Amino acid sequence: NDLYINWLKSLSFFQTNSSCAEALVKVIPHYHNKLIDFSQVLQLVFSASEKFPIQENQPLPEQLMFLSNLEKQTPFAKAVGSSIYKLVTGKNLSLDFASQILKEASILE
Amino acid sequence: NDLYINWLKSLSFFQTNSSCAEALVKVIPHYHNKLIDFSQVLQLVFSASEKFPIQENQPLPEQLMFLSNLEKQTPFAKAVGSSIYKLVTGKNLSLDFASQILKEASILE
Repeated sequence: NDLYINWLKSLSFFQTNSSCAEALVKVIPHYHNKLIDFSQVLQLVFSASEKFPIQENQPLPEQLMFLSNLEKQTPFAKAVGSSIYKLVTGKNLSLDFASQILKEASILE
Repeated sequence: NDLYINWLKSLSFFQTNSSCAEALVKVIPHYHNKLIDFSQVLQLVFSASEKFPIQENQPLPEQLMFLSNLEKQTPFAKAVGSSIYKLVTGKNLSLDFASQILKEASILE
């Protein structure tokens, strides 16, 4: 709620991409009005991102060990890991970087 | 009520998707037994939709612009818009098309 949002704002990935902030500021209202849900907030916020290590054609075994691990995460971490995985497949976001964002959120929760 | 059901059945999105029609059939009983409200009926029914335009990747601006417009809609139109936005973000349902569906429900109301 206000909780998952704070945790989101606590993320280092979030803090290094000012575009994500300008996004959360302009999206959080519709989340308060119950127009959209947290999953949507994350997709909309992380879609504005633009700065992160890139790795093309990342190996399948690593991808799968990241997903088996994400599959076992706690609520908040899972939603973030999954949203970020979108960036890994569609924008080549380095898998290790994703693994760190997940680790970090894994702790905040 | 036996008014929203009719408004729902009036939407082209509903008429062009027989799947939504079947859904409504299986879902409405729980609505009558009062386990779910109509906003829920809307979500469930639309989750069954299959036919619609898929605009992949819609710039954040367009999104926020559609949400603030949805924000000031009437009750039924707000409910219909919110359920459809789920598809927008989760299935890349065209924002234009979405706007259309929302206009039509805005009218019936």
